[PDB]
Amino acid sequence: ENKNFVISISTAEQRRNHIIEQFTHQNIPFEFFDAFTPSDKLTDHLQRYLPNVANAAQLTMGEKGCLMSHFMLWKKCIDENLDYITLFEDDILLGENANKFLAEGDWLKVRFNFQEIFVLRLETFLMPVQLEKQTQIPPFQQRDIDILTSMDWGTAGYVISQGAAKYLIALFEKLTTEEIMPIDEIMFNQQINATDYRVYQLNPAICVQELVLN
Amino acid sequence: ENKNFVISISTAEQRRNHIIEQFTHQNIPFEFFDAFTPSDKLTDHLQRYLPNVANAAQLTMGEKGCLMSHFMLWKKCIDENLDYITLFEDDILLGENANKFLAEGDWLKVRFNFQEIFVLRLETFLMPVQLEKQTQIPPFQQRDIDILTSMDWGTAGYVISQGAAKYLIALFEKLTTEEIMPIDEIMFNQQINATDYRVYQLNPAICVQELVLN
Ligand SMILES: O=c1ccn([C@@H]2O[C@H](COP(=O)(O)OP(=O)(O)O[C@H]3O[C@H](CO)[C@H](O)[C@H](O)[C@H]3O)[C@@H](O)[C@H]2O)c(=O)[nH]1
Ligand SMILES: O=c1ccn([C@@H]2O[C@H](COP(=O)(O)OP(=O)(O)O[C@H]3O[C@H](CO)[C@H](O)[C@H](O)[C@H]3O)[C@@H](O)[C@H]2O)c(=O)[nH]1
Ligand SMILES: [Mg+2]
Ligand SMILES: [Mg+2]
Repeated sequence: ENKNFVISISTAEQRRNHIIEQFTHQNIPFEFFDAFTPSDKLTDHLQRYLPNVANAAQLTMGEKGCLMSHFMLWKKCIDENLDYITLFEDDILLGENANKFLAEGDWLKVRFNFQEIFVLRLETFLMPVQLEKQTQIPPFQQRDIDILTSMDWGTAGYVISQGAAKYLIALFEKLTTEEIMPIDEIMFNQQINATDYRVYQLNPAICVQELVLN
Repeated sequence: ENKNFVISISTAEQRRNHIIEQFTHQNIPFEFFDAFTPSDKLTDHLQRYLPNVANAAQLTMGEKGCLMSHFMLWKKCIDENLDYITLFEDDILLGENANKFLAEGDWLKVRFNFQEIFVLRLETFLMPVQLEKQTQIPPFQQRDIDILTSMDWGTAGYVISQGAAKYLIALFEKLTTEEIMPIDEIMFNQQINATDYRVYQLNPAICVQELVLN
């Protein structure tokens, strides 16, 4: 049964087409998961499932939609008692031999105990940064002077174990409004020194966000 | 009028020799700044200048020393009324024509007024997150499964304006004990556009940390 889910706004035609292209090109099955967007449904879900996050001003409603989308997929993994689920965001580009990693789960099943608490990142692992070209301050000795900003780290491609899905659901439900942070910080950065929770990284990575590739 | 300071533990003979080699090779003047290490001197400086950081258990005393070292150099920029100061950490490797940037300052003077609030990063901006090898779970299709151990950003090579030295001193003094993080993490989080503080990036970069080179 299919374990690959791609989080995507139902109306995002171009992204969905780019996702269909790449997955079918390598014969990798997947299903779209309709992303939560600023809407009655998202407001309602925040209220019932994560009231703490509803009251948090530090995240935009779009960031809250993305968070809700990952959260409800973790909940699907638990409710359906899946060993793991593999989640993507809809701007990913698949690397060369991605079919070997994503089309079948045997390689995971022989490696991991899925009751253990872990996430395996599939995407690139550079520190999350973006450059903005600017024209007003001229280059020197053939080097540009760009404007550097930080952004949130990627949650665009990962395998999550049933163990970690339970752990992250419990954690998100327990966080106070004040403790709410971007999904990547809670999932990755804030767990780096946790007892049971491991973050693994496929190295080299097998997928990359389109923006990150630039 | 020397602008270049290299943060280095006084006893780190090999790093200092590698720094002398590269800087003298390109005729770039510089001074070592004796890095603060776990010691009475560091404890004293933390107490006088950053009591908030003294009380932070989330950081090792070495991380506190590194932070104090950058902080006191920012303070020297202001106290000595330098236009800017250029800071390095002692594992840096200089690229080809670094002398054009580091031995002369007119290029900076014609681009900026030094009471503008900016940092210009000189080191690489593509920086992998820190991964740790593990042996208990075998690789698949020539990809390793590594463990995420930290997300550190480089503070090994940058120009800071007197404007930004004042801004960063004020910011560091204002952080609560709870908000204290390693210097690179704080500075990483300051790279945003909703500020008067700008971070520029030299592209391509002119230096790299030797460990990063892999
Ligand atoms: O209202 C929305 C808007 C977007 N998304 C979804 O969010 C995902 C990522 O979209 P983008 O690539 O446009 O956004 P980013 O890659 O910039 O988001 C990145 O940074 C975010 C914070 O700004 C998150 O923390 C996240 O880890 C990370 O992938 C997509 O699947 C998209 O469908 C929603 O679920 N709801
Ligand atoms: O007690 C100490 C130890 C080190 N340093 C200074 O810290 C700088 C960086 O030292 P290393 O490269 O040995 O430390 P890391 O290998 O940890 O360096 C990188 O990794 C760190 C992650 O913990 C930080 O992000 C740091 O800024 C980053 O450049 C050097 O100038 C060193 O002199 C001190 O001031 N005091
Ligand atoms: Mg993205
Ligand atoms: Mg270093």
